[PDB]
Order: sequence, then structure tokens, then C-alpha cells
Amino acid sequence: MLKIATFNVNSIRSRLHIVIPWLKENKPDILCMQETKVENRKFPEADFHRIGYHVVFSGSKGRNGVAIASLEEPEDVSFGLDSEPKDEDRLIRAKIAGIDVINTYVPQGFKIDSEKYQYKLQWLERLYHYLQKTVDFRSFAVWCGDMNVAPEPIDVHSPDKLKNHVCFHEDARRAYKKILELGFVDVLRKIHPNERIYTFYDYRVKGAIERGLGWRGDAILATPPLAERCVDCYADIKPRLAEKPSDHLPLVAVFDV
Amino acid sequence: MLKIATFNVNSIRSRLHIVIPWLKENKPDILCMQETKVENRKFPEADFHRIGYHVVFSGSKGRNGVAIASLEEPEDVSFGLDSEPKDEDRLIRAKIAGIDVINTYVPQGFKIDSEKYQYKLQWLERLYHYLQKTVDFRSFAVWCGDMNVAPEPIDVHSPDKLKNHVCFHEDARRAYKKILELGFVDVLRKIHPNERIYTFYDYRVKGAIERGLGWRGDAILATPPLAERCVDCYADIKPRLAEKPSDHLPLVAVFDV
DNA sequence: GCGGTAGCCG
DNA sequence: CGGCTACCGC
Repeated sequence: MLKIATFNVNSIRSRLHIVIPWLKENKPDILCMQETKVENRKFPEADFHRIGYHVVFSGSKGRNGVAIASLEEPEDVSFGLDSEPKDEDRLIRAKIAGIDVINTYVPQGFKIDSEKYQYKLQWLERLYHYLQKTVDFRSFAVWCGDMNVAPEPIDVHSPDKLKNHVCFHEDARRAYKKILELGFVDVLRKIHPNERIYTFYDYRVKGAIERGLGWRGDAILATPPLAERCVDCYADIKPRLAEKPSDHLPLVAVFDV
Repeated sequence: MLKIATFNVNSIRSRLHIVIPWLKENKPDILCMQETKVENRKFPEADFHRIGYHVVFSGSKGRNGVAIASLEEPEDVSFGLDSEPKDEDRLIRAKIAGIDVINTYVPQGFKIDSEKYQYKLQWLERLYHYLQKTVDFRSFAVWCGDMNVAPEPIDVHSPDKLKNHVCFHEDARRAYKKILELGFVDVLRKIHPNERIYTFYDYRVKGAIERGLGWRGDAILATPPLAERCVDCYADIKPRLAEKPSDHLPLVAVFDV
């Protein structure tokens, strides 16, 4: 079996007490991480090596930042989109254990009336052309990450109220779904269709977990031949309940490979 | 037995992971704290209550701040000196288990040539008069705190280097010793008159403990009849080695009463 | 809320 | 080094 996970860590240097024990327990083949919030020269790579994980990383000071930890040595590592602004701190790609892995931290967008929202839409359009150009859909590939898009009403707690939210607004949803149409399968919905499963609970929301006030903007998207072999996918609530948790949960997929 | 401790905590809300386990393990009758750095309405009372400790506290935002935790309910609680500026955030006094407890965070002084050092000197003069007026030296009383004064050469690592340091300058030493000559016994020196023992190691001095690069500016001072019963007094080095420690060490005195 | 940033400070 | 005052981002 092959296990691939994705996890927005909200600062890797402030989350090793979660990530390292979680890797020891769950032993995924590949863990994609977002919002590492660290410059490359300060990335805590030794902490991963000591538990038998390779780790590749791309980030700048204070914000954004992406990394992939793996049991097998990553090859053919690249950073960013292939056009300006490259945003190396938002996209890291590698061939790992025969899998083409693309890990994205999509711009969140701030508010729909902002320049940042237009930048998010443009990023999703650029990502479309990037993946159309570079992904072999007859091969095993996974596009993982924190997409900052909840594509269907089941992916948000209150679809009726969130029409103007940057993570649920129609333009972002349409742009994200345009990429899925290339032939990515949202494996969470292969296994758990139409089921309230959230990968994010806002720190600011009192009792968020207990009252089900979450979002599902994180995804593992697999090419058709890999998706066909997906036998499980779930969000792990345990690290979200631990002391000093990330606001996101890991999302885990298991393939019959 | 009766156990009394003093501990400069460098922000109580940042030090509960040290202080609460420390109380549970050491079970002192009285713990005086300095540099709590918290306004009264935000003092973490419940943390002490849930381990069976009373706590009384006096402080404003971000600087200074004093508190006393005790097994027995404090009585006749007062804040500050009895003259303007009162500095309620630098003195808290209470009758606890029949003992008159005075907890001070003496002005540090900054530099020898500054208005702040003058303020430190007049504060010590004011404290002399306050204690002379209000302490019965026939009764059980303890004056403890972070005095920001190392009275003798044994109390500092480099007496020569530090002649003009605010915590070891002759003016502050004589002002402090003037208070002691009222009848206060520095119990650390009753038990360990000749030992190099420190209650502070600067965070910035790498290897300070091994290198003996410490200061002893914290004290537990007892009236003669209480002092006569002192059987032990030591600084606890263990919490100084802990993750995210205070820069100061708990100073502990035990009395056979 | 709770990550990050900078400069101030002992 | 690790508190503070502030701010910034999600």
C-alpha cells in the first residue's frame, strides 16, 4: 500500500511537536506540508532525518512556504509556477517513489473585492495551464495542498451564508473545478461522498469542532489510474485536538499500490 | 515544617508550565513571585486554585507585577509602599499562616549615571522607613523578593568587573544593607555562608551555569525568631534547565515551625 | 486565535 | 535569549 498525506502546519518550527510524532505513528510514504513559514536556511530538516524522512522545502521568511517529507529520496525537484511571479514559496514538485507529486499553497484571496482575490484567480488560471502542460494523466500523479477552495456546498458548514467568502465564491470555485476537469479525482469524495468532513477549523471560532463549524479546502487530487487504486481517504482529527494544534487537520489517502 | 519560596517568573502567563508543576512537586506553604507582568484582571488565578492554592496579586500591563500563592488564605492584603509613588506593582504584603509576608520587586536601576538608579536608591530608603515602621522584629515576618542587589562579593561571579553595575554598585549595596541591619536575617547565608549559589543566570550568556556566570540578587529575609528556626535554604537549579525557563531560580527556605 | 515580523530591554 | 509593545495575515 501507498499512503500520501497533506497538512497545513501553520509554521513548521512551531508544529514539530505534532508533525514528528504524527509521522512516527502514521508512517506515510509522502507528506506534503503548507504554511511552513520559514526560510530554507532555517528549515528544521534534521528533525525529519532523525525519524527516517527525507524532506525537501521551498519558503521565505515568515509566510507561505511548502515542503514534502518522504521515505524515498525525492528526485527532479522544482519550485514555483513556470511563469512570473513564480511563487516558489507556494509550489514544490518532485518525483517521489515513482509518483509525480505537486504540492500547492494557493493564495487565500483576503476579500473578493481585493487585488489579492484577482491574484488568486489568476494563480488558479496559471496553475491550470501549468498542470495541463506538465502532468501525464496516464501516469501516477498527485496534486496535493491547501487549495483555499471549498468546491462543493458539502465542503463548508454554511453554504447559504458564504457566497462572498474568498474560499467559497463562485469565481474561485469555477477556476479550481476547471483544473479538476483535466482529469484529477478528489479522492476524499471517492471514499466519502456527500459527507461533512472538515480539514480546517478557525482558531477564532469558539467551540468550532464541537459545533461543526469547519471548512474542507485541503485536497488530494489523483490522476485516473492512481485514483482507481484509492482504497481509503480521511481527515485525522487527533492532531487538531492535541495541545498547540495547527488550525488544519492532516488529510490522508491510501492507494492499492 | 514551613516552606517559603521566592521566584522571579519573567511573566506568569508565560511561566505556568514551570510554576504549576513546581508547586505540585514542592508544595511550599508560601510562594512569592516577581515580574508577573500581567494586569490584575488577566492574572491566571484559576491555574493556582485548581491545585488548591490561594493567590493574591498586584500588577499592571507588561512590566513589574508581584503575587503570593499560599496554602492558607491570605489576610490583611496590602499593595505598594505607604508613600507616593506607591508602586503597587512592586510590593504585595499579606498575613499568611500567622506570618507577616512582604514581597518586593525592587527597581533594577538601569545604569549608575541614570535617573532610574536614583529612583532605586530612594525606593530602598523608602522601604527602610516602611519596614522600620511596620515590622515587629519580635514577630514572625519574612521579606522576600527580587532585590536587584547582590550584597556581598560572594553574590556575584565577577566582583571586579561589576563594580559599576546597578546590582552590585556600592550605593545600592549600602542602601540594601541598611534595611538588613533593622534585624532581617538573609537565611541563605545562615545555612550557606560561604557557598557560591546563584538565583539568576542571564538568558544571553551561553553556558552560564557551567561557567559559574550567575548572580544572587533574590533573597528570603526573616526576623530573628523566624530565622532561628530555619533549617534549610537552597536555590533550585532544575527549573533553570527546563524548556522556556525563567532566567531566575526559585529560592527556598524551610523553617522548623 | 495564533502563527509570523520588527525594535526595545536586561 | 526571551519577555515586552506593536503590527500583519489568514
